[PDB]
Amino acid sequence: MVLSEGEWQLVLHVWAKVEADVAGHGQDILIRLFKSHPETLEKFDRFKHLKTEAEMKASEDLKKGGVTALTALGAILKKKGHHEAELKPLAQSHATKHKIPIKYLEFISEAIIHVLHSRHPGNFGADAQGAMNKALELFRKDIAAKYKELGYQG
Ligand code: HEM
Repeated sequence: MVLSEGEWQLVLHVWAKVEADVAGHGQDILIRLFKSHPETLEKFDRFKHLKTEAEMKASEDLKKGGVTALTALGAILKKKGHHEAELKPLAQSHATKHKIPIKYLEFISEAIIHVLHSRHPGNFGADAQGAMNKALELFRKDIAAKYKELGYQG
């Protein structure tokens, strides 16, 4: 698929707001994912044990993982579609080392969209959400094709 430049602008305009507080957004998004889809928390051996939202809020490792995941995603979006090198190491560790199903990447995309909508209503109207959804479907479709080359799902 191909986003137009106007779509990339809408995505990079709300991402510039997320980058004012990367750790806070990282926490919100990982907690929204785990509450909504608790099976995904089993994939993180260093968190697994967390039982409540309060325990998640207070975990410095979960907050670090959020910053690590958002920073890598931010670096992919800033490429505007030219992200093949960035995607290679990321597809290899999520398919072979962590074993993350494409479905889980759909769940986090949902959690990202939920959090931006709550925190940034004025920059995340319908056209900006449509553009972010397109950018995340592009990311999921390029990662799924890599998985398939790497010997996982496809
Ligand atoms: C926007 C999507 C995602 C991005 C950009 C992302 C990025 C990363 C990055 C950069 C790391 C550190 C290096 C590495 O292992 O490759 C990481 C580790 C990890 N990711 Fe993700 N990830 C994404 C989605 C997910 C999802 C959905 C899950 C779980 C359902 C997952 C589970 C993990 C696990 C288990 C690790 C190891 C964490 C730890 O050992 O500290 N990732 N991810």
